[PDB]
Order: sequence, then C-alpha cells, then structure tokens
Amino acid sequence: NNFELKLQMSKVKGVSLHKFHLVNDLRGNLSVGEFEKDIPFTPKRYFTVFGVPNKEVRGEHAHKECKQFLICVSGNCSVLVDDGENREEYVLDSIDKGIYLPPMTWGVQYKYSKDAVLLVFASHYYDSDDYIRDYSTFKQMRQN
Amino acid sequence: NNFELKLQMSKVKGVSLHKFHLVNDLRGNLSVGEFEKDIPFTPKRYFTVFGVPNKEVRGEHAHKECKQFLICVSGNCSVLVDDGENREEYVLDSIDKGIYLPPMTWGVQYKYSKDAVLLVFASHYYDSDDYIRDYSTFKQMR
Ligand SMILES: Cc1cn([C@H]2C[C@H](O)[C@@H](COP(=O)(O)OP(=O)(O)O[C@H]3O[C@H](C)[C@@H](NC=O)[C@H](O)[C@H]3O)O2)c(=O)[nH]c1=O
Ligand SMILES: Cc1cn([C@H]2C[C@H](O)[C@@H](COP(=O)(O)OP(=O)(O)O[C@H]3O[C@H](C)[C@@H](NC=O)[C@H](O)[C@H]3O)O2)c(=O)[nH]c1=O
Ligand SMILES: [Cl-]
Ligand SMILES: [Cl-]
Ligand code: NA
Repeated sequence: NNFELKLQMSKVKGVSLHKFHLVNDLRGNLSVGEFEKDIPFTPKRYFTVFGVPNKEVRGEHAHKECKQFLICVSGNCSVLVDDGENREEYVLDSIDKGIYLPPMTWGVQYKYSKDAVLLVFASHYYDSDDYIRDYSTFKQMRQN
Repeated sequence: NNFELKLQMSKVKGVSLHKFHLVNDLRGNLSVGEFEKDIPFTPKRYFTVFGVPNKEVRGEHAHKECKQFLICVSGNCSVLVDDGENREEYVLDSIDKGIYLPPMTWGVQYKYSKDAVLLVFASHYYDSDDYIRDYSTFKQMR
C-alpha cells in the first residue's frame, strides 16, 4: 500500500513516503537517491542503528530543527510518526523504502529484526539541545 | 589492523580509512558520521549495492571528479584502490568502517558476501561521462 509510488504524502503533517529507483540485473542490485530531489534536504550527518534486541523500543523524541530521513537498509523495522494530532505506523522492510520526518515529528522506532540496520540522514549536525524528550511539551508546541 | 584508529591514511594517495563513533546501550548500537568532518565532502547522492553474486567483480575504473565514500553496512566486501603507483586492498566488514575514494582513484569492489550491502555516498549526481575507463589514460593523467 504505502510505498507503491515514487512519492506519496502521509496524513501525518509533512511526512512523505518514498520508493527509490532500483536496478536489478545479472551482476547485482542497486538502489539510488539524490539529495535535494528524492530526499528533500542536504545532509550534514548520517547514522546507523543496528543490533537492536528483540522487541526493544527506541526514539520517543521530536526534533526542533533537525530534518531526518529513514531507510532500513537491511532487515526490517517499524516506525511511528506523530504530528500531535495524527499518527501512523509504517514498516520499513526493503532497501528502496524511505520516510521523511520533518522537524517536530515525534517518532518512535521499534520491532527491529535481528539483523536490521536503520540508516538515517540528518540535516543538522548532532546537537542534544535539538530534542524535545517529553510528549506533553511536544503537544503544547504543536497546538494551533 | 587497518581501521584501528579513528583515521589513517593509505599509501594510496588521498585514500583514508575511517572508524566511526559508536555508542552501544541496552537498546543496541548507533554509529555516526558527519559530512565535511569525518567524511570529507557533502554528498549529492547515495546508492546501495546488494545481492551481488560471490564471484562478481565490480568497478575497474576511476572517476574524474566524483568523490566517493564506502561503508559496508551488512556483511562484507573487499575494495581495491590504485592511484597508478600504489595499490592496496581493504576489507569492509563492519558498519563502523569507512573508506574515502578521492577522484582519480581506480577502484574495484569484489568478494561480496551473500548478505553484503554496500552503501556509497557520492559528491556528484550520476554522470556517465565522469568515468575513466582506459588504464593507460588513467596513468597518463596521474
Ligand atoms: C543521533 C546521534 C546520537 N548520538 C548518541 C546519543 C545517545 O547517547 C546515543 C543514542 O541516541 P538515542 O538514544 O537518541 O537513539 P535513538 O532512540 O535510536 O534515536 C536516534 O534515532 C532516531 C531515529 C532519531 N529520531 C527520532 O527519535 C534520533 O534523533 C536519534 O538520536 O547516540 C550521538 O552521539 N550522535 C548522534 O548523531
Ligand atoms: C552508481 C549508479 C549507477 N546507476 C546505474 C548505471 C549502471 O547501469 C548501473 C551500475 O553501475 P556500475 O556498473 O558502475 O556499478 P559498480 O560497478 O558497482 O560501480 C558502482 O559502485 C562503485 C562503488 C563506484 N565506483 C567503483 O569503483 C561507481 O560509481 C558505481 O557506478 O546502475 C545509476 O542509475 N545511478 C547510480 O548512482
Ligand atoms: Cl507500511
Ligand atoms: Cl583491511
Ligand atoms: Na511531559
């Protein structure tokens, strides 16, 4: 359903779901994305989450300025995105599926498979002060 | 012991081997790098190579302008790099290992494991004319 087109918008504010160009041939397989085109920003940072125990739960934050883009490059994991009003779960289970999380998207990442690797591109360098880490505070900042 | 340190320079001109900041906790591992810091350029493109048959040999050419940065995020592969005078092989077998290929590095990726997934950051959008395919030309240029 959710990642069938190259680009589709979530009900969750600003969140976009992406299907990256894929070449399958005799010699192997290749998926590709272009920054400022398929991923709607230029990254200053990347990180990878891996080796997550069975049923462990990560995230429970929103970012005030940092844009993020998530691709599960091995295995599978599930993501909940929440704009304060609307929330949805998406399953990142193939290398050509990506999800854009604009700033002020409360996100959780969970149900990682044993060999799952989540890749994240980030618009901003790492800054611990960019995080909102409790949900009620996030809700106040989302109010109209 | 090639990726022992945060940073080490290959004998192959301008090639650098990288070990990324890694934080483990009870919920697993996070490794991170920053563009124009640990990785010496900002990408315009990324690509992933996967499901490569074990006998395949990929590359055998160089780029005129495109900078690349390679991390094997799952499984293992080997990389051969050549500046025209020196050649070396490095094994990308862990997610916190990376290698920088500056322009005019004649490169090969091979010995992919069944489960290998190679992630590449590129400084330029895909360009079919960015390739140097004749080794003699490549050496002359260097
Ligand atoms: C992203 C980062 C962390 N650390 C350090 C901070 C923590 O000590 C450790 C784990 O971070 P944390 O507990 O936030 O891991 P998680 O709960 O997995 O959250 C991480 O991944 C999420 C997908 C992101 N988005 C929404 O939740 C988060 O921005 C990202 O942090 O890595 C960096 O040093 N440098 C860094 O660039
Ligand atoms: C990298 C790319 C290819 N294609 C298309 C062009 C080719 O038809 C096919 C695979 O390319 P190719 O035969 O070069 O795969 P390889 O032989 O694996 O070489 C690729 O990976 C290497 C790390 C790089 N350098 C190697 O020393 C190369 O830049 C990169 O091309 O995918 C993109 O559309 N968009 C793209 O971004
Ligand atoms: Cl889904
Ligand atoms: Cl090595
Ligand atoms: Na609260």
